[PDB]
Amino acid sequence: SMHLICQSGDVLSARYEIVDTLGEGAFGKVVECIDHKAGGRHVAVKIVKNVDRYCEAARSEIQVLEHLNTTDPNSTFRCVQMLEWFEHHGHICIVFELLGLSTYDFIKENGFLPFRLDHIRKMAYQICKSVNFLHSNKLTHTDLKPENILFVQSDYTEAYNPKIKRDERTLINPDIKVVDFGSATYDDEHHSTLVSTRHYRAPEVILALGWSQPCDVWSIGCILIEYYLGFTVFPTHDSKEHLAMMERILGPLPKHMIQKTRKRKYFHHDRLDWDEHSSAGRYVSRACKPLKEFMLSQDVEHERLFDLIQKMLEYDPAKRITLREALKHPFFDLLKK
Ligand SMILES: CC(C)Oc1cccc(-c2coc3ccc(-c4cnn(C)c4)nc23)c1
Repeated sequence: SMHLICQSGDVLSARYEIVDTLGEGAFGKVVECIDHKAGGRHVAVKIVKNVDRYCEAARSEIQVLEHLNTTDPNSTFRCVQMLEWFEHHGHICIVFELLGLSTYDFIKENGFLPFRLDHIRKMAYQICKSVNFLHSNKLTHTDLKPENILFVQSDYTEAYNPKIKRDERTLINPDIKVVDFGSATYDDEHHSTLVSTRHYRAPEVILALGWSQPCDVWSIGCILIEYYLGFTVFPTHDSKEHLAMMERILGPLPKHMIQKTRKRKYFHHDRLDWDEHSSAGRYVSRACKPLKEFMLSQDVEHERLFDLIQKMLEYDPAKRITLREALKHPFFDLLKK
């Protein structure tokens, strides 16, 4: 179905001419287009699959962005600007300001190399500021990950790095925006305990204990570690394995959370029911280690990032650092000069 209406040269809604595909996902496609009714201005158009769950999510995203873009019309808090929406051969299409690559895509195109620490500090500060603005207006995003953080401009300079015997790209401007508001949920709406595909998922979500704003803080911690290492610390698609990986990196889960969960399959007595000496178990031991052993330097700026990450990755959501507190953390002192 979609392949028939998203090709270079096709014209959407009698005005948007498709140039090329920027990226794909489970939801559909994002394409760059020329807007022939706004003087040729280039824009990004998200074309949503004609499938009920994604159509519903798209309708929800439209409502959320209307509210956020009117509350913050100059994008002071760095939520992407929605320009319009329309329907095209049974597909919902949402038009946005054109941004650069996602942070994930940049990492991938640079050979899975990490961002350097001064860029991480700026990006982290903007992400915390943006999502805190959501938290101040009774929203939780629920789906934060590097694919959903995008550079305003993704241009780079390029040089041979003698230390690693490989060519390396350096972002010119690290400014970002947050996208994808199709899972975003208000305090006063129903919170599905069930949630779909992701490894930025908080332990209270996996154990079905209820969730709200703190689950976003957990996700942001996972993102910051990825930016620092160039790869995910939870490379898994199985819930039980994921919990085993958490235990190895952060220590054992709090007893009171193990006691409250109705997900009894994961536990024997009050311990994670995980065979350490299986095929999968030996892989977890070999790929994961305590958090601080991932540090690449002992320099104080690195220690500061790791202290903030540790507090974001607190198991109990009632004890987890909030984003208001995280914006005052010493890791960010260097930005207030
Ligand atoms: C798969 C997707 C991230 O691929 C790219 C890859 C490169 C650029 C863009 C991109 C450029 O300007 C944009 C404005 C909005 C969005 C958007 C809105 N919702 N979602 C899920 C993305 N995406 C862009 C997207």
